[PDB]
Amino acid sequence: MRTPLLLQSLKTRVAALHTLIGPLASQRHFSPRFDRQLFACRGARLGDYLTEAEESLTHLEAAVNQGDATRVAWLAERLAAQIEALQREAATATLRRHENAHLPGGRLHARLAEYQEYERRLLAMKNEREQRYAERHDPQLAREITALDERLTRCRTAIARTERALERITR
Repeated sequence: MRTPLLLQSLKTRVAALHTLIGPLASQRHFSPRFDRQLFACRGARLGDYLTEAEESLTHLEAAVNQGDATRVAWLAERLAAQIEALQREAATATLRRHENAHLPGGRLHARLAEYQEYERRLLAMKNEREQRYAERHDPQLAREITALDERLTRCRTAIARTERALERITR
């Protein structure tokens, strides 16, 4: 059995940099530490990095439907490491933003930390059902993981559009 040790440390330093380059790009701030050499996007907002993060979760899920248990476990270890880095750095960041900053940065912290927790359980239902039914190798289980994959994408997009309209008539 082979597990990534150096690649896991490289990935946590990137999600650690993302929270320090996070609430600053949604408003008018000066950030010189944007690493555009390893990224593909225009990048002057949290919106373009969230759209690349939603698309990277959906591409690794497609390989899960091929049936590699090593790519599932690698993503499971990357999911637990990102829980510690994003939920905790967003948790101390909401205390300087519970003051005057709370209206232009308060509901974004709910999308970053609280909505990554709801995406993790819909993903858990896809992972546990694929392990025990992998031993049977029939096409019926491939229709069931694919059906839960469509619900993770349909529930997150429809709820985000209704939350944007609620942010505009706040006052």
